[PDB]
Amino acid sequence: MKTTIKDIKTRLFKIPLKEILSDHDHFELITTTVTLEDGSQGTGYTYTGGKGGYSIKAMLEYDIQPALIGKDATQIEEIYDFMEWHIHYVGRGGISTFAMSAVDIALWDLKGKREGLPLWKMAGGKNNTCKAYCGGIDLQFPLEKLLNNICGYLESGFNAVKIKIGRENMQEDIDRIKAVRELIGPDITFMIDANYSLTVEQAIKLSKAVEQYDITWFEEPTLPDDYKGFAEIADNTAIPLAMGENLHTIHEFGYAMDQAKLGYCQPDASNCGGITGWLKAADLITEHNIPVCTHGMQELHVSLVSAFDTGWLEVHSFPIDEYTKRPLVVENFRAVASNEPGIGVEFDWDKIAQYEVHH
Amino acid sequence: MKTTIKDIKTRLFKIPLKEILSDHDHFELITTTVTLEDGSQGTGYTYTGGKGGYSIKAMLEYDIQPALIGKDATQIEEIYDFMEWHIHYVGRGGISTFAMSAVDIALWDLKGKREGLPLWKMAGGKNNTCKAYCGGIDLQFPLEKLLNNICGYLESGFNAVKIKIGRENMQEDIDRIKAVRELIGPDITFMIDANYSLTVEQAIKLSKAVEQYDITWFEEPTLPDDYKGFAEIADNTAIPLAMGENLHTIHEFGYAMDQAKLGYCQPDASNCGGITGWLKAADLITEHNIPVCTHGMQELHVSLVSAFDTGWLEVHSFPIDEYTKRPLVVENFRAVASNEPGIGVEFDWDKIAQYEVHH
Ligand SMILES: [Mg+2]
Ligand SMILES: [Mg+2]
Ligand SMILES: [Mg+2]
Ligand SMILES: [Mg+2]
Repeated sequence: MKTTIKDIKTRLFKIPLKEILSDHDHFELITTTVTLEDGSQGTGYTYTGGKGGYSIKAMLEYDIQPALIGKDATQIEEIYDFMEWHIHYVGRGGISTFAMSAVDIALWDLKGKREGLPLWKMAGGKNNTCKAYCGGIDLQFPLEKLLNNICGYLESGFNAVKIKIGRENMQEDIDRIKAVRELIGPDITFMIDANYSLTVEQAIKLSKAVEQYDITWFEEPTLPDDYKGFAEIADNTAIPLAMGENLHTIHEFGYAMDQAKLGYCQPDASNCGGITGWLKAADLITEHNIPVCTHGMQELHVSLVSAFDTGWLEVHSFPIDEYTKRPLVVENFRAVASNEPGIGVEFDWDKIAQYEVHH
Repeated sequence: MKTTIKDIKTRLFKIPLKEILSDHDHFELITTTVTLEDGSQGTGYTYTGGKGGYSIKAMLEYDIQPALIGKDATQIEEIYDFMEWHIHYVGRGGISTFAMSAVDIALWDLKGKREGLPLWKMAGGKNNTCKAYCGGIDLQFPLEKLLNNICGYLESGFNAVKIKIGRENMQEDIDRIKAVRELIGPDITFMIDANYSLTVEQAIKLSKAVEQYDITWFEEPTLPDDYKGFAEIADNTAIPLAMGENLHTIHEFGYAMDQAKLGYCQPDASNCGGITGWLKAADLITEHNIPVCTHGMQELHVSLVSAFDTGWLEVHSFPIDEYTKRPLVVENFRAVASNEPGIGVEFDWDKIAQYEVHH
């Protein structure tokens, strides 16, 4: 077949962050390039916060890629289903959905270039721009630096921000949230993210203390595994709950929609099964009339948040867009998806070559 | 410290099965050897069905082992907690709990040798032998071969057997189950395992058709992720449900105890977090007064099933014991745990050396 998979090539880069995020001094980028019989090439990717890169590459090169050679790249859903059961024993999430994601995305890249369509269209096409917020203002920033960075985001042309909470001393979270609300005024959108570092009781107490400052959502108050804990927090608080970048499985988005009482949901195409797996979560989340949001990977998700046109795009702190041929375009406070056929993302291979790592 | 971790060495073996199991022609063995400052050495392991070996080794060697060097091996639970959050982003099960397991088990090996205790004691010591059954009679065996193999198990000194079901034509499952019950007589224990290949409706229909043949449990009727599906099957059937080798997380055993209405539960120390993680599941499962069983890895689990003294040990088809210095000892239909200090398992390194694989 002309669309028969002929070669796959995965690469691992360790790319240094300019700022520490709390602790991360670099992120890992895994690119996967799929070449077809007719010479067509697509590239997908996934990423980590420093751990897993080698492990993902290893699963791709020894477990998955060998099995996919000779398959017909047009059969994306078939290939996705194949991968899910191929590595099931060592799957049901984890490293295995990161690896799946890199391949899937590549197949979708191929398809968009094949059909001359951009991903925001292929993914549902309801819109091509979306709401956007700057996330990941570090927990460990002193107040002054916190407020300054926020000034910087607003000044750069954003109208929405998210800060990290979950300090040992809760009064410090409260005071900071208060501080930020007063800096940004009443017309800026304000989220908080506790990186699943709180107990139900702690979360309930913090939320109840800050709902006066008009918080748009409370992200990952406690462990993402604790759906009933989420329900318990929701039942006792007036701030909508959000997750999750950490759910890796359509079944896990199932649990969350059934039990966790979310106001927002945040599937990450990099680790819940590429565009295929992401669309299943987006479809389910939409069935529940909850806004479809994303985490990380903004250069890719701008297309997918826009396609569904209900939620927010996180402008994440891992600056992957910076190493592409299109850094995130933001017009009038909204992120603008690209009309380039494929997934809308092309890697500046010359730039990242220095960060490639081996064996 | 004399118990300071000084070196870790992980190795990957691809070991050929003599029979096909349905499809597997080999299994993977990952061994992990932890050496302490005072020269003390412990070895733990995990295993797969052919996929993941390289990926596990990669996570161990690039993500986990570097971080553990210099830690105090006596702080097992501390080290376990450390690993769980270290690789959280690419964890919550998957490859990451396999890797965790190999290390943990090694630390427990060290401790038993340090304290001069065998694992069945360290794990609770309620008993040192346990009920045992032969599992994994292949779906694809014709009836005659199926019955013969079962003859062979019984003749070898076992009093309990499990066969695979989940054929496309359900009448073939029914007929086979009937056939096996009639071969073995009324006094042999008989389980069935569908490898999560059925729908709730299918499972409910099959169970209802075979409960006359006195089935002890119905293992993994449908997807392990489908707890409510399990509940629905349980609610409409008289055969106790069992899983799961496929649950990798204490939270997932939580879901199962809360929702799935199991009669038996089957934590696998090789992939739910070593002996540390296994004991948490055993503790929880015991709180619910459900029999603590295991899947696979019989040379190790004989100690842990015995320690809790409620459930069944599966004599799995991956013959790992065969490559140790103590193949499974069975006395009077019961598996006998070893009094050797440590985990009770020592690898015949000379034997498996030929099966080692690299890069
Ligand atoms: Mg977050
Ligand atoms: Mg509420
Ligand atoms: Mg089984
Ligand atoms: Mg019942």
